[PDB]
Amino acid sequence: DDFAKLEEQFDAKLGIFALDTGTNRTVTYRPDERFAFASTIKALTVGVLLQQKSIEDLNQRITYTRDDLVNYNPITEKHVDTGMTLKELADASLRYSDNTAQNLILKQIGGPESLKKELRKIGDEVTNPERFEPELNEVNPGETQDTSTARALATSLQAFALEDKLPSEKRELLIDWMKRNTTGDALIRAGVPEGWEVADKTGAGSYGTRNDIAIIWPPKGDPVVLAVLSSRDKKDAKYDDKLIAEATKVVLKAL
Amino acid sequence: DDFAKLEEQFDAKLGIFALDTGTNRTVTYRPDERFAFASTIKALTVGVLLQQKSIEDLNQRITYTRDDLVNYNPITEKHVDTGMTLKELADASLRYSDNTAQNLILKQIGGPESLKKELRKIGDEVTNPERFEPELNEVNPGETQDTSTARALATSLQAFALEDKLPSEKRELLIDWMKRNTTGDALIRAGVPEGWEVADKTGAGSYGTRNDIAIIWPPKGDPVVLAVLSSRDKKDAKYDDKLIAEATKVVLKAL
Ligand code: NA
Ligand code: NA
Repeated sequence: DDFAKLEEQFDAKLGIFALDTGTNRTVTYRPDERFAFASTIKALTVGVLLQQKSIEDLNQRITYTRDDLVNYNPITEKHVDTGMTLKELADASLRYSDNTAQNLILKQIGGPESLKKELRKIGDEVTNPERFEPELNEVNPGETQDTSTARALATSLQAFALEDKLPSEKRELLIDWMKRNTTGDALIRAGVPEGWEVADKTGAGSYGTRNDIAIIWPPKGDPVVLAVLSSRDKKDAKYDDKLIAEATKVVLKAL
Repeated sequence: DDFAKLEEQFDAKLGIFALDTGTNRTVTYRPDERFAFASTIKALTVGVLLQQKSIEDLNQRITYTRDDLVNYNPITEKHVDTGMTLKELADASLRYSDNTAQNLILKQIGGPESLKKELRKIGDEVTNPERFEPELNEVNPGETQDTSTARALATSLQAFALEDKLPSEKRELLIDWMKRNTTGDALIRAGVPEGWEVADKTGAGSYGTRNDIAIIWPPKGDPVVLAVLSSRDKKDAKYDDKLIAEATKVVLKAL
């Protein structure tokens, strides 16, 4: 198997689950092994937000302070004195992986416990959110807090983006934001053939954790749901995006 | 494995594909091996019919003669003088496996050729309908005519009954008919625990081909799509429903 060779090449552990919704053909590799989900959780968080809010509710202006700012706030730190609407916060969270935006949206839906409850409701019995950004990124081997699996993350993404968990109008909003993600050019997007459309959400955490979950659309055909997770054995280890791009190539080849 | 043992005991070949839609967990065994689909095709045919006709169109009365009757017409024979509406015909085809009903419906949708085209349009590139009832049941080893695989049949059933290939209103019509099927008590239904709901369509063909495709709802949880196909080596070989009931038990345990 090619995935094992990639693990050797990049000295990392891989977690993969891909599902061609048109044929029910799958590609898996350690699909049920837990990995810190890191920022990929931002996609599922907006999914839940869209479940509880009407489109007009998203125009609601949210105010916050420099006090509310965490470690990575590309968009939010530029509007502290003006506040941002929920819609703008969802945009910043998904497309720029803005940590404060994720925290503000998390508070809007009830916190991590409420997020977990809502996920259990849609059938996700694996994803275990417990903290806010950025501490959620610090997970030690063996711990299950703030972790999930490639199969669970792909399935929950599929539930919100392709299934009936959300009305079409809201599904479209989520897909549009993710299609326009600015942080994943070197990951799944780098591993698919040209002409293929990608909607993804990246993540990076401790122990060199580097993830990307996506819905990919071949030129002609049904979407493919893909979750590629990875981690290394050193807490301070550095990741290599090439690992995800290569893993994606194998998946495409396989499918 | 358990499936290999069942094949030896019953001197048969098993084709199995099961998918838990809530977790994307699957159970497979020769999922891509071709088997004559036999009467399981009746469920796919109704799916295409509901795609073309409106709920009103279903009341469209269809008239036929004793000439239109084939080898197995439990319902259509007792209605040759008054005709039957498309809805009653779909009912007869799905719940009683009425051969004349299937043929009349096939004609309604344009014949085997149109059915195949329609299936190709929803992503099914495997199912190969070519004939009418009852000839379609006669398939020789090596032929692809009127054959499909467990994976394709399950996926196509899921598309019509669980996916947005049909408006909720029509999906429930199909599910209702299949839930009240009268021909499969000794098959998948005999292999599920108490409290589990089943919507299935049976099939029997030459070479001892005995199939059952279904959607199963556990007491609590998302539906499971399951296709259990089987065949023997001798043209006139007899089938045993116990094989399917037993195979279903393994699938459930695995899930
Ligand atoms: Na980073
Ligand atoms: Na029979």
